[PDB]
Amino acid sequence: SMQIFVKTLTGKTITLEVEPSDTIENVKAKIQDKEGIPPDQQRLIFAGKQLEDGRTLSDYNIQKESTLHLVLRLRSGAVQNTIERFTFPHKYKKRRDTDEKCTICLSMLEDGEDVRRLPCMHLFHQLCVDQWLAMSKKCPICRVDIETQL
Ligand SMILES: [Zn+2]
Ligand SMILES: [Zn+2]
Repeated sequence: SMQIFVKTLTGKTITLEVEPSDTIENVKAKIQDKEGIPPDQQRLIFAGKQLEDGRTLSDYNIQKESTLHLVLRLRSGAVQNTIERFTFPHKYKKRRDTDEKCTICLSMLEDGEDVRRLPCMHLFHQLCVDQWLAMSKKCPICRVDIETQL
């Protein structure tokens, strides 16, 4: 086995015990196992290109100690439209630790709740974080602008 690194926009780095013959889908799956991010929300970038799910790491030049970037899989204050364009709204599904709390209101996230992931990968209740973003388009935790790109 071997190890590779996955970095978010905050500089946070995750270590992944992988195989060279693992699919990008499997990589997103262990990212979900470690950090609870659904694979449909993850866009992995490596060397300035996007990484398709049905392909293997060893297709893509992923040796030991390689670092991929984990961006948000998207298609001053921010208006509601700006917020939707730069974040991932969804209903929460607890995965079978597994507990996550909205750091604004301190309540646990429950199945079905309207939640929002920001491009830094931080996750909140929609109701809690939209009030914040209408005041300042930065993440309350890490202060990353919801429009920053790369
Ligand atoms: Zn909340
Ligand atoms: Zn953040």
